[PDB]
Amino acid sequence: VNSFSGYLKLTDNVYIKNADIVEEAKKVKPTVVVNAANVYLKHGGGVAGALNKATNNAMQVESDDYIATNGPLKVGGSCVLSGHNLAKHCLHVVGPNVNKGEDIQLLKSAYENFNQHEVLLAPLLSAGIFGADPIHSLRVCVDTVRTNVYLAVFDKNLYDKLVSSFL
Ligand SMILES: O=S1(=O)CCC[C@@H](Nc2ncnc3[nH]ccc23)C1
Repeated sequence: VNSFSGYLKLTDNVYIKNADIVEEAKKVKPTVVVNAANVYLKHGGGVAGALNKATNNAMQVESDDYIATNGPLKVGGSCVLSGHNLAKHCLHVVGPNVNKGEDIQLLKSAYENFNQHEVLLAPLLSAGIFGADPIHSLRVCVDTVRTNVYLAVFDKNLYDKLVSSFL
């Protein structure tokens, strides 16, 4: 039993809710919140901008030190950093950005990072400003993640469509 509430169960291991991931993180304090990161960990907008703002920019400060030491992530890759006031840990995962021309097949590689964590609160990778089709992102998620994932979808209209079209 865990503290996630109000989610629709899609499969054995994938759950979905119309929620603001920032508000959900602050209420649940999950072990892991996933950030929709870019390779530079520049958390300017979308989910990343919102998570970073909720940490009062502490996420960005930590991220800048990470990059200065380690260099950029790979598209499809991830790193574990602090969750600050939102979670124990933040798993920064880089899905492909269609608006940069990145290969969509890398979306499966991006979701494979979730399998290193038993339970996660997450957004749909490569959705929103990353330009992929969220219905496709949900399909890849369900077909790739085997650990327990709680998906937060900010837009109610999109949430209803994802549910209504889910096979
Ligand atoms: O274009 S996006 O930002 C790309 C990443 C996922 C979507 N965003 C969110 N999803 C869930 N909670 C959120 N709180 C603030 C933004 C947000 C759309």
